[PDB]
Amino acid sequence: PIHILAFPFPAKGHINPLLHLCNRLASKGFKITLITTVSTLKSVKTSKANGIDIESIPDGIVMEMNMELYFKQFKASAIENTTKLIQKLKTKNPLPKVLIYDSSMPWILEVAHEQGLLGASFFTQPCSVSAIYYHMLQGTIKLMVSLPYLPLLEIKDLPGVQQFEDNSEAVAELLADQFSNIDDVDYVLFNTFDALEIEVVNWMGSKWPILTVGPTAPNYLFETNTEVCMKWLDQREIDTVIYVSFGSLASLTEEQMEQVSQALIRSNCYFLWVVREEEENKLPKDFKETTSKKKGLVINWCPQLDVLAHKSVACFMTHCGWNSTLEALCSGVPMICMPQWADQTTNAKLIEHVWKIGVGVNKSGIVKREEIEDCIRQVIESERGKELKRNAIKWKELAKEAVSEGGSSCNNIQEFSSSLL
Ligand SMILES: C[C@]12CC[C@H](O)C[C@@]1(O)CC[C@H]1[C@@H]2CC[C@]2(C)[C@@H](C3=CC(=O)OC3)CC[C@]12O
Ligand SMILES: O=c1ccn([C@@H]2O[C@H](COP(=O)(O)OP(=O)(O)O)[C@@H](O)[C@H]2O)c(=O)[nH]1
Repeated sequence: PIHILAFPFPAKGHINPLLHLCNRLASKGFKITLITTVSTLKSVKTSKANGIDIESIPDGIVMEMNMELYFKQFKASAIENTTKLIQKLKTKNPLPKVLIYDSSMPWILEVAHEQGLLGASFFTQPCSVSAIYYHMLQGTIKLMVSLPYLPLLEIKDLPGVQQFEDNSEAVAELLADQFSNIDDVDYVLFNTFDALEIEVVNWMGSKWPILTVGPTAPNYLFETNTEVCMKWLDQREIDTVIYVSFGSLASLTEEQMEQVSQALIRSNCYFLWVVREEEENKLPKDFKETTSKKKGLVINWCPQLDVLAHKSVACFMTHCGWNSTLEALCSGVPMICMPQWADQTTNAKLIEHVWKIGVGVNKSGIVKREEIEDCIRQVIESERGKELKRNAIKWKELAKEAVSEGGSSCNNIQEFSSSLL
């Protein structure tokens, strides 16, 4: 077999779409080794089914306390320790042939090439948002805005780096650095499909031979509480459930959590709300145990792909991370957009104004219950919500074609697989 190594940035929004690509490639007969940090592996609860090997490297460092310092420490430790790991893997058959690494770690290309491997950069954000990082690197823009093949943007629609305060400068450099060595990359992979963003993919394809391979999602390494979640959803009728999740990193204040809580209660809809276990203690005092009980399931993590695929889910209140955006679109699920920072602001603009499968909430800097309640009504009940559902069903059909035989993403994964020879 041809042996592929995969190195995500250590966060679930980066591990998961690479994991899904790895599962596809394992299906085609490739051997996969996934490289994770010690800290990621502590959270890994199921892996036997994948048949992929998992190797761990030290964390190398928490990162938000000083982004400029700890990202550089993580980079140096990752260079050193993936070099050591590759050296050990070169004592075993089949020898590794290619390293697919997260696009935010472009210096890993140098480790791939120094070890005799091909290097594939795996972008976990769409071409439209990645275009912004390239223009930042060219100096065309810095942290109304007109960029080629993107809709007119307000300042609020640009990737939100200002929210990171002191880390703002370091975060901006990191995002731009994703393109610093793109001419030397052996394979440029994007987790998107052409029909989603035809013009910016075409523009990008005139500069480098990019491979759009998305959605990579078709399944989980972490605890998803699958049985409880799917049994609860199986008790719900079609189009009755609001799925609420702010992803794996974003943290809402107690003041914001209460507005969300009251909005979901006052809405009188059924809701499944992922509140991560370290965020639980900010919910109103009796919410999880009694108040949420008549209409809601409050759970620390869920099988988001299966939840979004469930016919009972009427819409998705989301922070607009790209995986959650792409998953809802491929599932035909319209959204309520509550972006927090980074690319989420840009994603929310694309959801609402380009793909037209969601609405956005207006802050007052706290989003109020009645605003969230208005958005629920717009989606669940209003005629606007029916058009958003019809647009989402159209995108699902195009994503379906993309990953099926003859589709753009299936062909690109086939071209990549065949290039490995
Ligand atoms: C800064 C912050 C904020 C949430 C936490 O509380 C504290 C964090 O340091 C955790 C790290 C995270 C996040 C912010 C997003 C990042 C830039 C993210 C991305 C890399 C990329 O290519 O695409 C986005 C991973 C690294 C990141 O800086
Ligand atoms: O209860 C949950 C919530 C999220 N996810 C997954 O976690 C990832 C979140 O990625 P995203 O890009 O949306 O935002 P981030 O967590 O990076 O901020 C996605 O794979 C979701 O499907 C999940 O499996 N269960």
